[PDB]
Amino acid sequence: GSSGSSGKKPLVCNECGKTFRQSSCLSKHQRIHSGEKPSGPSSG
Ligand SMILES: [Zn+2]
Repeated sequence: GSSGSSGKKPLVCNECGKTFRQSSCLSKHQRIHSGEKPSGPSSG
C-alpha cells in the first residue's frame, strides 16, 4: 500500500536549519539571515 512518496517537503531554513509549519513563518524568519533583497552584484 504505497502511500505515494510524491513530495510534501517541509519548510526549513537553509541558513540555520529550522523547520516551520507555515510558509510565511519560515520566510519571515529567513529575513534574519538575509538582509535586503538580492539585487545582483551587490549581495552576491
Ligand atoms: Zn534561519
